Amino acid sequence: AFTVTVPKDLYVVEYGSNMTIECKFPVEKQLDLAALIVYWEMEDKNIIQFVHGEEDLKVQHSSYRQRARLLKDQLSLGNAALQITDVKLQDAGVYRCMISYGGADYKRITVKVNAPYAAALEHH
Amino acid sequence: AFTVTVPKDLYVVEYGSNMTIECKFPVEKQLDLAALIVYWEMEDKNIIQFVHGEEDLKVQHSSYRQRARLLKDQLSLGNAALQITDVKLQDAGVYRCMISYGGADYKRITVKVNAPYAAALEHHH
Amino acid sequence: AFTVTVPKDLYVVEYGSNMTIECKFPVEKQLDLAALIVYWEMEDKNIIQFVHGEEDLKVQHSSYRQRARLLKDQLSLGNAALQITDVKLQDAGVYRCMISYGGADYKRITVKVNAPYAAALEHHHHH
Amino acid sequence: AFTVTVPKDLYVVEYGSNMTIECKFPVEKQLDLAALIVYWEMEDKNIIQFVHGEEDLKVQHSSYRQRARLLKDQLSLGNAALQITDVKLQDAGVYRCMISYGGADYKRITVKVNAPYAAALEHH
Ligand SMILES: COc1cc(OCc2cccc(-c3ccccc3)c2C)cc(OC)c1CNCCNC(C)=O
Ligand SMILES: COc1cc(OCc2cccc(-c3ccccc3)c2C)cc(OC)c1CNCCNC(C)=O
Repeated sequence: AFTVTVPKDLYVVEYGSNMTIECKFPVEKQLDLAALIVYWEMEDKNIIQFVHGEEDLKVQHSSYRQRARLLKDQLSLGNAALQITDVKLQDAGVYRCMISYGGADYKRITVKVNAPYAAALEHH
Repeated sequence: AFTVTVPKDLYVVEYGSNMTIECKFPVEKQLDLAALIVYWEMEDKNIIQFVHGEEDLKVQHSSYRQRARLLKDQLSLGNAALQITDVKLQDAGVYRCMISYGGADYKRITVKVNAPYAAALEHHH
Repeated sequence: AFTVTVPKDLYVVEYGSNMTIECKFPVEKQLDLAALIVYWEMEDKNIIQFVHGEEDLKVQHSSYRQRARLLKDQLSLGNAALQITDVKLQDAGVYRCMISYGGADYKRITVKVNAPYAAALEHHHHH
Repeated sequence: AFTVTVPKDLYVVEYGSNMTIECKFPVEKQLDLAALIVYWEMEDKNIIQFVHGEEDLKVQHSSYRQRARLLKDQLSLGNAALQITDVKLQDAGVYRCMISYGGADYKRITVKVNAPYAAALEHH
């Protein structure tokens, strides 16, 4: 049936850098945006809400405003790519991509953030 | 849009008894089973996967073998009801019902388990 | 060797009741209160700091001020007993009794709180 | 009014490096050895049990075989430092320096371990 795959299970990112975490899902022919729903979260906090082809920033959690985006152009190749800028220590943890596309599945990804001491002190 | 609702997001449960935790979803006219997908999990342990009209016990966690049931009758009422038999202390925690039915959503339900000393001491290892 | 000991390391208590958690330490002759130090703590919130007979009220968490006390009567019997009145769901978790009395040791104790749905609903939404 | 004190609350150390976590206490006049118990632990695990001038390594936890040692000549200066060799990701977490010396206190130290991708991938 329908399966979301994560080739990369684990991301190790430096404080302040960028990360793009990815989930694959089968697109047989052209992509039908009307039947596609892509939800991204970490630890119950909403990051991405993609329905009928568009982002909805209504329940996007405070700490991800203007740092996170779904790369709409990857969707046609069957890649839900969540791009996050200016990574913080609070971004470490488990993420989840939930995809509904004539079928539905989700996977998790684990993010680890390395940081020097000054950033680590402020987050303590 | 498509909203999953939970009438109770907190259940309090006596050890060893049975519980049914519920998630409601919109059913327009008559349920189309072909278009319905339901996952029930707790803390990343899969309990139920329901696809194409049947229960998938594929990545089910072993502590839910023969204890966890989805009431199929209630799906046609728009009610994804998870029944868990003989509740144990390890059943305490956060549950997720994930529902795809032309649209998609999920809700969390917290289950608290009360137990007397004898059960609690055995769970203590 | 100085061995702090615990008769129950597991307590199961109902919401709203009172609990007394016991820690025992050897007292061979008469109690020398000047050499006794008792700390009671719950997941790094300090509940009692008892030094040389004086209960330190500098660092008692707001959560336990008004509800926790050390039973001074049992000290010369070799018992450092923490009493918590009107148990709340917040009280559940691992406690430590740390004792310095010519030597030093500590023990952990796990506390589980049962509560009716009504108390559980209050804590779930408003704690 | 004996008080244990730590120069720094937080350590950020690299995987595979060596770490000394420092901890201090009242010793104005010197230097009765026999009134001294030093106990180092990490999240319930015993690392260091110092009494009467020697470590007793019967309670020492298995993950600290050959890697944890107290450096005993600086206690005279009021310094009880725990040395950890070949820092592993397992070593991240909250440490406790417990000292009884005519009085008793203890202080917490948090350790965070940065590691490259290839090190993080095992575990995961
Ligand atoms: C937690 O708030 C969510 C979560 C969403 O996950 C959707 C999702 C996507 C892909 C797949 C799945 C899914 C996976 C496995 C089984 C069943 C379903 C889901 C579960 C989608 C969401 O809005 C589209 C919202 C937010 N709104 C909640 C109610 N209002 C609306 C407009 O809806
Ligand atoms: C948990 O095994 C410990 C823990 C120890 O903490 C020592 C310590 C050091 C300095 C201070 C303190 C302390 C701090 C604040 C207030 C009161 C006391 C402690 C508490 C010291 C220990 O041996 C010196 C041992 C081993 N005890 C052997 C008995 N074994 C059993 C099973 O029964």
